Amino acid sequence: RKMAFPSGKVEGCMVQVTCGTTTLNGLWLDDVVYCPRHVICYEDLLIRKSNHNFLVQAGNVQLRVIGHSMQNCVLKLKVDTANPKTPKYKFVRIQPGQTFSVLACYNGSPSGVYQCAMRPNFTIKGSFLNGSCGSVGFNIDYDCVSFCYMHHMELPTGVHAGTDLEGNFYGPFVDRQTAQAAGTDTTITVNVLAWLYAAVINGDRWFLNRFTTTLNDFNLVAMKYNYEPLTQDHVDILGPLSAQTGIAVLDMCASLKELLQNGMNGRTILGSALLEDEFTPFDVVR
Amino acid sequence: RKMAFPSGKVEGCMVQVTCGTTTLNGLWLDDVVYCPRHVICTSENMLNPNYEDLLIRKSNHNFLVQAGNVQLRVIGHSMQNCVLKLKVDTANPKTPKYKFVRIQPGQTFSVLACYNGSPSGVYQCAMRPNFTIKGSFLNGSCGSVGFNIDYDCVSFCYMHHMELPTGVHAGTDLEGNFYGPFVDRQTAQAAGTDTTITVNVLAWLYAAVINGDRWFLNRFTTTLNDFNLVAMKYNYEPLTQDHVDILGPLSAQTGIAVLDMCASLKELLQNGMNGRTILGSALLEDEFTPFDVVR
Repeated sequence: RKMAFPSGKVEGCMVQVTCGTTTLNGLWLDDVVYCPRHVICYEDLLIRKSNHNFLVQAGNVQLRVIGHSMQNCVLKLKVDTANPKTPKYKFVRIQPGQTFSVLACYNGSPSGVYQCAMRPNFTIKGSFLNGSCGSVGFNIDYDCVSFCYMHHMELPTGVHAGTDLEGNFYGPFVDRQTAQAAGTDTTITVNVLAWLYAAVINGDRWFLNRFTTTLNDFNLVAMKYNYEPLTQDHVDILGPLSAQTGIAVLDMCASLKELLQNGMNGRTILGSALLEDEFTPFDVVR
Repeated sequence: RKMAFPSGKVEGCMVQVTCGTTTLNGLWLDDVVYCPRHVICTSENMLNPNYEDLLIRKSNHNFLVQAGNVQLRVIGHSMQNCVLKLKVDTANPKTPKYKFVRIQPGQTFSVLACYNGSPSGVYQCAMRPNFTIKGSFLNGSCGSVGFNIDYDCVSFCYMHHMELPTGVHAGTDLEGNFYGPFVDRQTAQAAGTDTTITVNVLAWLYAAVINGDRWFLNRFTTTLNDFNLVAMKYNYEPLTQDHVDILGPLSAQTGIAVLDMCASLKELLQNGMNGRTILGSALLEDEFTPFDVVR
């Protein structure tokens, strides 16, 4: 099973932000609420705004905006009181292929939690309800919350686009009503390899063969099947799993090369009949 | 996406229960800690434990309960079926609004997997028709609980007790009664043949229609009897008139009669997916309920 992180620490940070007739989710940390700047639908639009234009609700309580400011594509609303439920936290930016949990929220109220990967085309295959704008993604490492994502937009193909918590978009997207579409996506090779290592650790070994391939030879098969190219960085990352199982990375790649041409052939790997790519090497170790 | 419930209300209830050399998770609600009774078992007891004999020999101070950095004082103990119930000094300040419920096969719920009392991950689940859980249980997840959350009220429906030889998981409701024919004993017990939850696949196909996908529909219908004769050859659960009644609302919203959706499923089982996907899945998904789909 994919598992999401326990969401309790983030749940106590979610609030509702309303400007005019538009309402979405915000993240309340210390005395600042963070939310997508498109709540004010940007240089002009925010000069004309004053504090009384923003209504922040932390459950029953209304919060008083005493200052506002923009950072890239996120609005930073300073409020009268600090969130007593603020966890230890940091803002971080992730890379395609890395995984995180999303707390989907409806008008400030947490609705559900799921585990994601940042796709190579920088979008998120998520299930986002009406009014989930401003929901955040995060990892938890030893009671420290690493916030890595804030949801902004649904793209026509169903997937989702957002920013880091400093307002920098992931991917070539803008927060305007322009026609935009996800680029062609790609399977995350290093995560498939990690998931095959987890299958071996779990006793699934039928796909193991006696052969080894080269980095160059694999990457040609990889692009023929729309797979991210494998780097020496990926190989080194999978090192602990190769040590743990005795299967070298380029021998697992031969295994993967055969899977991409024969299929599981009525067999399964860990119960699936497709190759899972939303588990990172780190995820498998933990 | 399959989503789990936000886990915060349950995280504040998780504690660690230690008895002798055995440690697992407990659930701290008001002034009672619930946990699996095999916490009182040693190695030499697993095969044929006599729980009433083992429990009579314990006193309150044999039970070390820890809520984070704080030891809770046990002031009484009692056994109800296969759950131990430890009365403590202190009512949990973070006790949510809650109830205990017993669920049926096909029902879904979230599991907060914990290790030694600390929550580690959350996932969404279905009770399989053979009364097991296809869980993801780290080495010390005994006593982790499953739940639903409706309008801020938590329904506790499952407590984890053991992994079966086939990799799946068995456990009880919060009254200590096992789901299925399993026992908290290290015997040669095995899960029955697992079947697909038919009513959940059909509800999900209705969810595919509501989301615009219709490629799998066909012009046929079927009788209920004929549908079940076919589906059982694929290890699908028989569909009852109650299931039909339950899908009525989704049949209403989509204009597709239940037995017409059944004919579509019969053909999907005959043909496979032909490399296509239905919602975002290339598999027939059976862990979303009719109730879930309306949400």
